[PDB]
Amino acid sequence: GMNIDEIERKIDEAIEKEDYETLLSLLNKRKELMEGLPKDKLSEILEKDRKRLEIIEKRKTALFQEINVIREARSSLQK
Amino acid sequence: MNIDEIERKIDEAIEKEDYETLLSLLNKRKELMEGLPKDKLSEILEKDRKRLEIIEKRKTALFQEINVIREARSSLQK
Repeated sequence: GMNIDEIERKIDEAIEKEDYETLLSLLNKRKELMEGLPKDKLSEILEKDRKRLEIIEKRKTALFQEINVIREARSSLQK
Repeated sequence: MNIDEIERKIDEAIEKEDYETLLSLLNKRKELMEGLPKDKLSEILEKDRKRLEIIEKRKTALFQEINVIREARSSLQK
């Protein structure tokens, strides 16, 4: 099966691609490995996950922004 | 810009998913609507119904992308 280093690499690749469905699948496979890691490896992954969360939150807020521009455009197109 | 150029650019902005330009264009178009012939106005209104269907589908896709992100966020917060 896929090792922790490969999974982590692919997780970052998926985030860069903005492929959130594949990100989910990867996190679900990673879930199995988290308890067996050495303490320092787990710590580093958890810190990186914090940075990964920021990246996807940035995108989330940007998607809401785009939806609000669409709502404004609708005001002229509707009726 | 004349009406036919504004209309063309509206459809180009929708295809490019450039909603700020779309909004900009629609604001520019408002000035011209009152002076149009009846048939031209009828054509534009029917086109707007179809344009709105396109952006509404886009809005649905954005909310679905937001939902995927929420799942990923939950998974990263475990």
